[PDB]
Amino acid sequence: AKAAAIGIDLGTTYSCVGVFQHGKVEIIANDQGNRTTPSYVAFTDTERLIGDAAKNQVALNPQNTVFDAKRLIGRKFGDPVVQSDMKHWPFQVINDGDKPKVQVSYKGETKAFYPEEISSMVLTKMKEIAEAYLGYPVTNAVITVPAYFNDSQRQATKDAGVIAGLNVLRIINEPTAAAIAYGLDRTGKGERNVLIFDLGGGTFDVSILTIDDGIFEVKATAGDTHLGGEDFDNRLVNHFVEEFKRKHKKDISQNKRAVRRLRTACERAKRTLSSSTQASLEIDSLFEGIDFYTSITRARFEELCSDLFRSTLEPVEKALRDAKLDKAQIHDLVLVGGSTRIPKVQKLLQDFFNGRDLNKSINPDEAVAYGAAVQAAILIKS
Ligand SMILES: NC(=O)N1CCN(c2nc(-c3ccccc3)cs2)CC1
Ligand SMILES: [Mg+2]
Repeated sequence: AKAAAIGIDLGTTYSCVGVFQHGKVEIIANDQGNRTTPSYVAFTDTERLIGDAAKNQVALNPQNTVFDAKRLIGRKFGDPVVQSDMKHWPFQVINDGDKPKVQVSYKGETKAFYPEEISSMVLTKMKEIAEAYLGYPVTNAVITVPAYFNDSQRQATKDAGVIAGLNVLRIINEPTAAAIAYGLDRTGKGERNVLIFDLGGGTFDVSILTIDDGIFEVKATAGDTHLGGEDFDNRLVNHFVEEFKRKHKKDISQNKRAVRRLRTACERAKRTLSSSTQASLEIDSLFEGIDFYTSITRARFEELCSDLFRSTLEPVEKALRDAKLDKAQIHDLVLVGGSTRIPKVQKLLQDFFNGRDLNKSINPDEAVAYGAAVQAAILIKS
């Protein structure tokens, strides 16, 4: 029997693994039934937890639960991005020769890990999710990275794959993987200008690619760091901080424990809106023992975040300028990230593109892994 290769979207907050088998891509769910797995690792006196198990115990173990390794990978410790991010993380980041390492307690001792070691643990979990589905060990993979990652970040991501025991067939960028998922590199002769609009993940990104005889050229990349998934969560947090003020007469904004528990509920409620018109928030003993039970409607979420959705258009206009292309020169518009599922986000982009239709047939939370899986099958078939 021949071994299939997997495609891995190694995400900032969630990772996704796919495998192409017999003409179709299967996005593989993990052992908790989740088609995406938190890019989290936690350490205890006896265990190293990865994915859902690590994320689900973050509230009581914040110093030894690592996340956001993608924000450190391939960077120098003195990078002002690293220094600003360190102020928000509850886990320790140390400087070892101008390279960051995360330091935690694990098995009764202090241990430090390079970002590519934390990402290799996430990769090992993705590998195991695929091996449980396929029933044999998986070692060939295509791993994706953002188009704006430099050579240091791409090489460090490849190193995480090597540490996880994977043969990294290729490192491809996330917008290229999305275009491959839709087969936009297989439309025959003639160039195709593709715009990839990625909203909902760790960072909002707009990229423009030109595909010519199967060859991809990145013409432009634009975005907004304050349009990541966390900024949508924080908008929901501020809204519920005001609701708790009106209902219980207390201001919880300066209580770290209360704000963190509310942020976890908000992030899950936000995602729950993909399958339901209304998501319930049930937080026991949120602040001073007061239970906070509420809900968020899709209608409210859309109005609350209207300005954030509108803030995505200026980066699209800037990417079109950098690429030296008119809106009418774009053949395909591709949606990536959970927020692109919202018909109001789709309407904003469709109207901006003068009525052009958008590609949304592949679940935007899965499109990057879907494309990485297709590319992995193509390289393994070769
Ligand atoms: N950021 C993120 O992951 N999410 C944002 C909030 N969600 C919403 N989905 C909708 C929605 C979905 C399908 C049909 C109509 C409406 C409305 S608000 C889910 C995705
Ligand atoms: Mg992503």
